[PDB]
Amino acid sequence: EFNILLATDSYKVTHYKQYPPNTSKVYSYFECREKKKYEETVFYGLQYILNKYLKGKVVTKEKIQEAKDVYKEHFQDDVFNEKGWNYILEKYDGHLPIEIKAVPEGFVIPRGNVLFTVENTDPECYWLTNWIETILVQSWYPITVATNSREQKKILAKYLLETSGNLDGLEYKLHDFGYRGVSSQETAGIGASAHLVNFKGTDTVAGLALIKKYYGTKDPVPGYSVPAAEHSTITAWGKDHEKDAFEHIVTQFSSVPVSVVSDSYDIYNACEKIWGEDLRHLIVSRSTQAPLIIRPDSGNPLDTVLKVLEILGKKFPVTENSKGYKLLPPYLRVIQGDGVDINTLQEIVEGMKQKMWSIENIAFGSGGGLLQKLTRDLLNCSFKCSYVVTNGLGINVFKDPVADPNKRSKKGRLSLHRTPAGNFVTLEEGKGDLEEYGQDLLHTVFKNGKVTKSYSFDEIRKNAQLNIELE
Amino acid sequence: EFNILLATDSYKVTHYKQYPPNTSKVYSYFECREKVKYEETVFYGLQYILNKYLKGKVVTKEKIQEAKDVYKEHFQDDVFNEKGWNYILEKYDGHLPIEIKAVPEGFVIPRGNVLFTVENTDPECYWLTNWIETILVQSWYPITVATNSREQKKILAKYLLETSGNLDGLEYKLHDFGYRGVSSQETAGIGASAHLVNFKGTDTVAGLALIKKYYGTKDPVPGYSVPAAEHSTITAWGKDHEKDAFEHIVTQFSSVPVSVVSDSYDIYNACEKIWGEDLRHLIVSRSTQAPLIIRPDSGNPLDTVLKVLEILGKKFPVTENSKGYKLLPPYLRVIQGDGVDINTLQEIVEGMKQKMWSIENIAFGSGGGLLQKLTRDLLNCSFKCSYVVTNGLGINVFKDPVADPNKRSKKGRLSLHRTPAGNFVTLEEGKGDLEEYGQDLLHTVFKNGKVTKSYSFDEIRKNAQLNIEL
Ligand SMILES: O=S(=O)(c1ccc(NC(=S)NCc2cccnc2)cc1)N1CCCCC1
Ligand SMILES: O=S(=O)(c1ccc(NC(=S)NCc2cccnc2)cc1)N1CCCCC1
Repeated sequence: EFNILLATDSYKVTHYKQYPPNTSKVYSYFECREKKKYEETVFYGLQYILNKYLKGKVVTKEKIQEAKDVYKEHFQDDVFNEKGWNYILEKYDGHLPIEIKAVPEGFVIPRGNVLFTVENTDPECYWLTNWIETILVQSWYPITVATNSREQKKILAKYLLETSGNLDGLEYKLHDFGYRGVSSQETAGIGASAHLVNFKGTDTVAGLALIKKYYGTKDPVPGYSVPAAEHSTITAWGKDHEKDAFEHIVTQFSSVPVSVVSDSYDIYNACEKIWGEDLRHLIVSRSTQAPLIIRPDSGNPLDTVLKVLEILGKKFPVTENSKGYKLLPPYLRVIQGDGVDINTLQEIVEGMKQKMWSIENIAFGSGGGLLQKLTRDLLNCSFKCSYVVTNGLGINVFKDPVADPNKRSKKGRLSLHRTPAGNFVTLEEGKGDLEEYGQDLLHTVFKNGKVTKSYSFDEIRKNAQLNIELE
Repeated sequence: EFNILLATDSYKVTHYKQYPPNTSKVYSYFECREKVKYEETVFYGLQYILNKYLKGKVVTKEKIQEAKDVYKEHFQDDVFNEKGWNYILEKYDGHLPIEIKAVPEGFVIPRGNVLFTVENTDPECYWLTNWIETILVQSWYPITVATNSREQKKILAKYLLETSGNLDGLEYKLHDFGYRGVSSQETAGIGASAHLVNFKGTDTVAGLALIKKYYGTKDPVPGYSVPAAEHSTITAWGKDHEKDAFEHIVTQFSSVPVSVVSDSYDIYNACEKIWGEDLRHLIVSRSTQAPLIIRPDSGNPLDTVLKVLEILGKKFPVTENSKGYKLLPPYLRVIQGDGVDINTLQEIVEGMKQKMWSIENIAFGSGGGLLQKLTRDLLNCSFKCSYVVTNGLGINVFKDPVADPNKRSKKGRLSLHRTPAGNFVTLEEGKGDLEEYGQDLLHTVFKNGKVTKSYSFDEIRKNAQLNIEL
């Protein structure tokens, strides 16, 4: 069973001996720190953490003893605030005396702004604010996945609109392939849910249950998939029978969209000779609602996509849309799902546009790039103490390392506001109390063991929309 | 509760309809596919997956019903193999009819060798082998953390040996700071455990319970930490009282080692004037078993470490060890825990060596670099079907994409062997049966719902030792 007393960085066990004596309040904040691009971030994921790990009775006698036992061996020493944890158990029935205020989930906020704050609500528990830094900071992951996914949606939107004149089906243009490529089952669920803030297409099934349990949607599920082959289901037919494999699969899935990986042996032969000739008659007969999607999966992503389109364009009746771009017949599409990340995505759609191919023809799948190839320093997600009360006097605190101004932290009690021009500003040093900048956008989401404000996944999606969708 | 029917890539739900008719056997293997860095990998982590996710009754009526209902909406259609999963429920009390063979955990194996194989043990369950691909492939993560961690140990061993003449304390030279910097609590435990294959220092507490539950050690815990400050415990004192914080902290932890982050405002002032002058009397009085560890945390990692050492070297009595390298007194050490990954680790120790500073003086902490900044394509960890039986005939299968020879997969039934020169070789096409290369080195680790072979964490550590250690 999960034990919050064992869910922190080891050294934090020792911090109650280190703060100034007579400290009654430790107040800390989280930001995606600005760096001398990712200029705005999607705030998403805290609600999962609050419900799964922080709310309710999270301290018991048994958990205190278990922690005591582990730390004794781990430190080879008795450092451990047993009295501190006992207090929480006795006074608050094991509920955390903490208040957390946060910007609404889905909000899109420029770098360098307060996203949430944390403070103890009982003077005895000054040490608890930063005990839970470690667990709260892990919100960097769904923030970064949601943000990186949204940035890719921006690229797709721009090129889809330019080459086709609209944004139809944009929400299905980037599919989550990342399940096998992440570091754990829990990560899979979290990462997949964050991608679903921006898109509807996913094969990472774990995301669905997480959304259902922690956020909720009006619709039965937040994400969808389609039948698709893998190399095993083609190669199992044997090298000489790729055509048989292709024919069997498209016939089994005759009335729904189906994707077929076509690069097992020779992607170009597959497109030109197998799909383009031998099996052409099984393709041109398909419904617009059930296209064949040809999937290359190797080689230079841009070069391969262009060559595949060139091949298909000569075997199938291509049209020219109102924007002047080439368009495959509606029963035929392509998906590139190898080596796609935000950089290569950009390179492919720009390459397609140069060669006069509509973005309508293509979709993208991304695995490692979408859910795993990300770190906390991408957006500099960071949690820092900015205000303490010692001997009844509040003081504004911060770090400001001499060799790295990028690492300076904010001072005092913080609040987030709309500017007169409608942008965002974070007020420091309790200046939000002057009430010159309207209402604080941070809301109490957690207080004394209770989740006090929640958002549906539908609300979050609304908050995270692109401007171009809004227009 | 975990549901194995909902723990695969969506498209695999539809694969039982795509294999050739009358397929009775699907046989697949995992390798860290070949194609000068990372020439060998540490096999670690499969045992966790087998025990947590795959063994025992993993199928129930409720789980089948749940999966059916989810996939109906997810595909907007009925494609779920309800009958297949019901078969496993009724016939095997929900135990998976699968056999898995693997190299022992902790083994160090060159790239491009079979590490484990999976095949169905019931003809009705041909589809099951690749259903579980997604969960098994996640073994890439502990494999990769363990391997990258071990490669860093190799660098540290080399330079520690060169600058000091021995390897004393090597297993504490790279400390895991990665807890806040990974993607989840589960990943924290897995990754931290993987680092502990090679080292004993960690602040990622989640790794301890994982090892205790899934692997086991003779010792009470597999990993250790020491008291240390963070920025909040220094800055809380106010900008004008940095000295007061340092004094309080080292006095609270007077007889155990203690690290104190010293760069809140000015690392060089902290080292030269606060530690080096004002509080010097509290440092030189400390025990060899309870040093102060000064911790810079910003700026260019190599430049900062060198300047910190030069500062301390002028304020404290430095000696010269038998190898001719400079050594701080035993009550004083440094730890660099910012921007450390395998590349910068190399740069720092090399730079220290060039300036005649012993590696004894320094330790490293690594967070994101150790546990998060890693992907499945670093070692090309990959799972592929190599052998099927259809209509009672065995067929050797593989992929071989024309534009990428690096993606070619192995053919047929696989086995792992020792060569005459004592190396590893992977035999394909059932050739291990020819018995020209002795016994298959893979062991059956899972069969029909049961874990059939397992390793303690102590054995894994032994298997993963460096040559120089041996
Ligand atoms: O976007 S689409 O072209 C589209 C087509 C096919 C797939 N699925 C694929 S390629 N799965 C293969 C796979 C799965 C997991 C991991 N690695 C590979 C997704 C999306 N599409 C959506 C809406 C209806 C029309 C067509
Ligand atoms: O290797 S050591 O120098 C050494 C010193 C200090 C720490 N801990 C530190 S700096 N924690 C700070 C921190 C924790 C978590 C995340 N981010 C930062 C580890 C190791 N060491 C070991 C053996 C006995 C003597 C001394």
